Amino acid sequence: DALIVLNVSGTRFQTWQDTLERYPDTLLGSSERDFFYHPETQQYFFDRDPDIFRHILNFYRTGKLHYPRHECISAYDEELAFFGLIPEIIGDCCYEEYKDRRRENAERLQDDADTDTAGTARQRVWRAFENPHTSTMALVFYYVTGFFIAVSVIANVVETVPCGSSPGHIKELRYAVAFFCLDTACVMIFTVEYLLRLAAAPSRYRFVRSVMSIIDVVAILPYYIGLVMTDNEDVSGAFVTLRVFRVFRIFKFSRHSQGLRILGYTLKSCASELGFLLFSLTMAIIIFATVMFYAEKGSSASKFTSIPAAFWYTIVTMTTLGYGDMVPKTIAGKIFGSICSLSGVLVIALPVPVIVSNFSRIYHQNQRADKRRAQKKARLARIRAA
Amino acid sequence: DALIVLNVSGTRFQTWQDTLERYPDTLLGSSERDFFYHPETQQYFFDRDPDIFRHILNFYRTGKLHYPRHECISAYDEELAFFGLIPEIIGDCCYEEYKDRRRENAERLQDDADTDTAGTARQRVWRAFENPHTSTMALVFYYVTGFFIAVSVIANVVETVPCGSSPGHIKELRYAVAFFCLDTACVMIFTVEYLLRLAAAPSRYRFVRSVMSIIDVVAILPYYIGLVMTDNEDVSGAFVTLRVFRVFRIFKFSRHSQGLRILGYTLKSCASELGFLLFSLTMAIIIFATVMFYAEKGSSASKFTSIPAAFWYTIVTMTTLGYGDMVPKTIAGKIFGSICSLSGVLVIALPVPVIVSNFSRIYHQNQRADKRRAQKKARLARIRAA
Amino acid sequence: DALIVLNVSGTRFQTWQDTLERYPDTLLGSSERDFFYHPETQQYFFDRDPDIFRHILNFYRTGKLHYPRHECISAYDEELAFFGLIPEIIGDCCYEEYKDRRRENAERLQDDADTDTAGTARQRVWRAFENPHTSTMALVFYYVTGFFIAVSVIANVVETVPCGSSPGHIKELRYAVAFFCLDTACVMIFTVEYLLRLAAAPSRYRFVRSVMSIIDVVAILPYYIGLVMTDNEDVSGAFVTLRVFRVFRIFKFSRHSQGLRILGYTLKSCASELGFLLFSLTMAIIIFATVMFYAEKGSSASKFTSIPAAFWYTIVTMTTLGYGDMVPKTIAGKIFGSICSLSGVLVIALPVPVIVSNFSRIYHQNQRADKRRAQKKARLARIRAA
Amino acid sequence: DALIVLNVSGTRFQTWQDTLERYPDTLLGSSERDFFYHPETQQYFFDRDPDIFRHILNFYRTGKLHYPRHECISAYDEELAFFGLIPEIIGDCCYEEYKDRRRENAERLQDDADTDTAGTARQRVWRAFENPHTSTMALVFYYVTGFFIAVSVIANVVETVPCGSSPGHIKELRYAVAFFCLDTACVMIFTVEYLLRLAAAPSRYRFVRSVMSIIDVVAILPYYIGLVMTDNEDVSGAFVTLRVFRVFRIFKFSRHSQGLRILGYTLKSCASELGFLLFSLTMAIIIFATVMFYAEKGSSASKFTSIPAAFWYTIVTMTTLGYGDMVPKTIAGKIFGSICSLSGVLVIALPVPVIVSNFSRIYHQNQRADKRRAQKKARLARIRAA
Ligand SMILES: [Zn+2]
Ligand SMILES: [Zn+2]
Ligand SMILES: [Zn+2]
Ligand SMILES: [Zn+2]
Repeated sequence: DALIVLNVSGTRFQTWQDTLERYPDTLLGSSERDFFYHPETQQYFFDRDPDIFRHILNFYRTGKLHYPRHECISAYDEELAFFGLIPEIIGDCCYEEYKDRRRENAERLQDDADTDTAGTARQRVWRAFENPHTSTMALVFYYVTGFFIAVSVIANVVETVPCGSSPGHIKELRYAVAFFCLDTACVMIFTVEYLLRLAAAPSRYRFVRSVMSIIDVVAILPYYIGLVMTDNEDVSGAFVTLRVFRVFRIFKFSRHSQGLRILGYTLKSCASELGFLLFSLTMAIIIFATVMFYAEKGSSASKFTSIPAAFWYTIVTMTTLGYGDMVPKTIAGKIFGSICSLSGVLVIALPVPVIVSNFSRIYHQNQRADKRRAQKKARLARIRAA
Repeated sequence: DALIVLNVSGTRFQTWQDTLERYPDTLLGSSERDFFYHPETQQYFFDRDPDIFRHILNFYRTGKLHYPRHECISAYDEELAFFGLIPEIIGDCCYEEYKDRRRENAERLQDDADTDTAGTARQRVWRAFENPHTSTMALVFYYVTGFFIAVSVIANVVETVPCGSSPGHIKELRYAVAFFCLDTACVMIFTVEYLLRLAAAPSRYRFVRSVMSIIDVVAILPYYIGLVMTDNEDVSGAFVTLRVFRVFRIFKFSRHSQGLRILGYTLKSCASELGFLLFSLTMAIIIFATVMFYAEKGSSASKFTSIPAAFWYTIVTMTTLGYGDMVPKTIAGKIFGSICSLSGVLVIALPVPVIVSNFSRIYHQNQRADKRRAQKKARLARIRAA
Repeated sequence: DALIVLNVSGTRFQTWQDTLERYPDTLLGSSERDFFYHPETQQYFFDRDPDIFRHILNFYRTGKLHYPRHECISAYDEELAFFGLIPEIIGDCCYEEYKDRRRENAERLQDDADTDTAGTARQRVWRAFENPHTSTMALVFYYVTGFFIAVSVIANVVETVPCGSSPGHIKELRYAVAFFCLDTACVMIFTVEYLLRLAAAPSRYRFVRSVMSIIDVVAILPYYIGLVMTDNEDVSGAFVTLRVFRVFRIFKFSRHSQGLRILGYTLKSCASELGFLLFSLTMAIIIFATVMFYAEKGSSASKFTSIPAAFWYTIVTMTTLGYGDMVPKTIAGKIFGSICSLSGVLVIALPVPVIVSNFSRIYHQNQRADKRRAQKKARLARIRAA
Repeated sequence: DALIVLNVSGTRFQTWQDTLERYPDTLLGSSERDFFYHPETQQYFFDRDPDIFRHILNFYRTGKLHYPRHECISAYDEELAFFGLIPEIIGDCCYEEYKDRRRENAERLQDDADTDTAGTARQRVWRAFENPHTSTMALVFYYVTGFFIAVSVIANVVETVPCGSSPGHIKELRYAVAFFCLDTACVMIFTVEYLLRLAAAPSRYRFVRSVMSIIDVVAILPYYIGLVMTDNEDVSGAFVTLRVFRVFRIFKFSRHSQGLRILGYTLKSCASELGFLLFSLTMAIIIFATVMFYAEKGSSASKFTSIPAAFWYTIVTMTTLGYGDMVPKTIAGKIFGSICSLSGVLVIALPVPVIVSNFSRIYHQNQRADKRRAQKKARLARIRAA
């Protein structure tokens, strides 16, 4: 029939009734439209902003609703909810960018959700060795356990040097019981700290099933297995394995290193990429080892005695090591080793970009989170000052 | 003469008649302008959005039409078509960004075109081994053929180890007919699966000409060539080639690996880059091999006996392998090897960025496509719930 | 006193006279403002767009003029010029982005300036061997000269292989005059082609001073120097240099390779980066060679006989070659070689990102230029069809 | 009760009194609102821009204030201050981007603060050797000291070559006092230049504590220590250390090289990243050396005599050097070396992206600063020409 004016605050909008009444489910398609009617002015006064109302009216005109890139999603979805609209009908070309903006905002939302849980006898000491700067004695425990881990690692390394603990002489007086005593002490502090952590843990199951607890137990257990086995003499064999397993104490530094935890998280995130790396690596290794073995099988004194023996050459060449203990001597072997070097470079460089990008993005998340916390504290102080 | 008002819904626009009538081909330059004339108000009421109409009026003023970056191209070209305008007259400085936006949208358009073709006796089994999760027995076939490929590869590798199938003794009782039996079995399942795929293929030509079919046939054929040739005795020579060709069975994993297909696609896309890599690599190799041969020709017992013999040194040095079996002994040879290492590093690193970028963009396309499918399903469910 | 309305087409603007008259140099601060005055409406009707006029009025209010990022610079500076404003007074925070947009547009401007010069007896043949697809016989010359370059390179490589041109026997009948004849032929075609290019060159100075002409002459001249020197017997010495210089014929492929020209351009652009690479490389080499020599000087039979002799070890280690012909034997030497490997990796990786970025940006310029040409042709055809 | 109109210049805005009076602290919530009241028009005329006033009114409606991305922050915070608002209440989703824009602008602010301090007997000569292009004799001093550094480095390198300064003969007449004289001269110019710099330095403490002064003193002092020690005979020992320390004179080129200073700054900025690199590197080295030693301990004549002896193999393998003087001979050793190569590649490549990004961003800062200075000079000249 005619056109009605439905002005937003300040800027006026006018449209035909039939277009406005196409969708009766929304606020503007129902009796709420008649509710906003004003006397002697016939203007539907909405106390909102006109920019989003432009898109709302555009959605009313066509069957398509868009999303302006240069706008705040909070205001956008506030105007959507206020006008009885849903975020699931905003086209498809604009829908993906809207989802990207929503996920970027939700990242901050769950960051604040993790922040606000900051906050009783026993668990107090659990709060001690959970943030090293909460107290002074907790920091003392932190530094003491770090020093003990370091001294244990250093002693384990030094135990094998000649004239330090292994004699190079024949009949002269150089072992040390002091190394055993130092190992006993280090294991004592390690197990005491682990037992205190287990006792102070609010949830025994969550603590025990955690990666750090299993790392601690696999670091401390070898000493106990060794003392148990000493009842069955000191025969070699598994003794070498027990000696090897003592290097796992260096993994306890992940409490003292944020970078170690970031690297663990970025290795967890790229599990598919590392799996593809391993699969393509072993596929290329098998192919090139087979080709190299069959090319170098019939030499004078070739070290390519089998495909498993060619695995060594293939892995040395693909990583661009080039020890030189196994080199091809035939034309075909040389050609295929030349191809193998470049192909291994390509295989290795395939997922390194993804690993780098994930590590960089996690690192940037860490700095963005700490910067957000600091700036939020500063803003709270500034707004409290006024 | 005067100015006429041609207001879009809400916001008014006014302009002189002569400017509006410069182009009679469009909607607003013809009798359609008089059609929209309203009585007692002399306002041309267009039920569109004002933002794009601003650019339309700007095009009417000058001979130049721009494109706003902060807008939806669907709305933009809808307003262009509605007002009798063409997308081929939107300047040149804004034209390229418009084309970029159009191609980004068209990417989603053909993605939906590939999605909507999801969807009868024989071809049903073809649908079995085309998406492994469609049925339960199809997944059984998938895992069975994967296991058989793996066991064939493992047997081919193990066949060459001493004391496994090759005797290291002289007169003691170690070959195995069991290896031949396992090869017969693996080829049996491989050819049965390939024959079933060929029979169930809707188009025999498209299936046979495909890369996967030719890979399967070149993997299975060597056994048949070998059995045919056994009628002509078991003389060596091509027997080594037949043994080598058996490693191609590992290429059948590209059905089981999305990463292998992505790598194949990104190698296809970068064909020019790989060609340039090969050309620059061989050019540098020829140059440096010539220089190194002429610098190291007159040593005591130099292994630089010819330029082809210096190809080996050049390719080892350019890839930073450094076996050490061929090292320069003269000052000129050392200088040119030092230059050769860095130059080869540069040559290799020239197209690796492009290969990395293409692989990353294809990978991102894969995740964006699967995310779009999942979010479209979720949006359909949500809109069905209301 | 009061406020005057100075409405742009459609949207109205009102401001006080004193603010509008602050700058009399501009169009709106002078009698042109009174020129636009309309009767019985007191509205200064400007037939422009309101968005840029908002920034113009903002500049009139304060002493600061901004630049909207979401706008076309062509429209922006058109409104600046139309209103008597200059682009040199648009603040400083917005000035840099304005300059970036202007340079991005000017890049297309000079691209079109290079395009529009596409376009007589002699110079016609110069147009033959300047774009290979202009004619059919020019393409024949292109392929013929490419084949001759390739055969010359292949002959130069093969001339040094034993039993091909160098006898490995003692008294049996294997030199070849055919190699000399092939060299004569290749030099004949090379010099004929170069002479034709020089004759057909519109500017002899520009052609001769060009890099391609000097490459061609240094490739062809060694044969003439050799024939001249043959009058002074065939004594060795410079004969090796003449043989070496024959490999420069492979540089003529830069006509046939766009990638070679792109690499040359990106090496020219990064001259400062390559200079810094060389400087830091030689600095690190000197430092580490001195340290390694003084650490390894007093070994049993060390090959570290001098700092120049340690240059070889340092350059081998810094590039991660590791030949193994020179390895440190002392603790200090091992520590400093371990540091040297990582430091050389860092030094090499310092400017590789810049070289990669420059090569990628030049490559992207090439594709963007060809895409722009193709899309401009398509747009011209489409606009001619209507 | 009713709605009041509070129009900004041109575009009108209307709102209810209760919403406008929610916050009395601001300009519009106090008697300043009544101050702007106009007679016979009841319009609050604000001579500002409407775009930011839209966000101001939106903040008045809700309890949330947003920030438009497509706007100048100078105008934004000018409108915030003019209307009695604070930048600390602009939400949180828009707050972070606002802070990013503020820091980007402040970067230019402190760049201009460092620029404007450009600007008396003694200190004049200090201005001589602080910017080499200020005068002509200062440039002469710059080139003279560069030449003397270069000749000192060259002499130090050449002093160790056989037959140059070290005799290879037995009884024939080849040392040189000329090398000592050249060293005396170089130290003379070095100490004269350093003394002049110290005398002309406005602040002796700031100059002495600087890195360049300590570099100069550690470069010049070894000669004086040597002349002092010559009174205690010429016994070896520390003589080698004094000879080694003479290579530090090459560090004086950082005055002559902007890239050296940029590299120093980017190493200072990435101190945490280099610390993490060192920590992860030594952790991996310890782990892999322990495993390799225990795997290769029981070979025939293995060089894996201890974990410290396996440090050499681990660091050679992790950097992909591969000298080949120590190679594993057992299956376990080969497997763990194969893992070690890839793991070392990962460890090395972890912080190289961050180092590259920091160096690139510092380099881009340098070019952006010099470009800004040049364009500011050009703009000043252009505005002076009008
Ligand atoms: Zn859209
Ligand atoms: Zn434009
Ligand atoms: Zn600005
Ligand atoms: Zn917001």
